[PDB]
Amino acid sequence: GSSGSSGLRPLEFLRTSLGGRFLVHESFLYRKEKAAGEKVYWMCRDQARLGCRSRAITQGHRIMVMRSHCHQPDLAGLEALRQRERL
Ligand SMILES: [Zn+2]
Repeated sequence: GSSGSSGLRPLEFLRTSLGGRFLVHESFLYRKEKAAGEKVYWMCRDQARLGCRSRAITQGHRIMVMRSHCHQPDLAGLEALRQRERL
């Protein structure tokens, strides 16, 4: 569990096989689309499956959300993706 109040909040990430690294935010999963040098654009990995166009921006140790999500988070599926990472 993670509970606390601070201006600069941390951020979680993930690493998958040939494809790049994932981003954990709002109990969801995103993929690094592009990088503006100092900024890194992401997109809900469920953009091809759940037709989710929800994008976000990561900077330093924080994160940002552009659009919303048309689907619900699956703590069950998200954890199954972290296991293959912590091993
Ligand atoms: Zn989404």
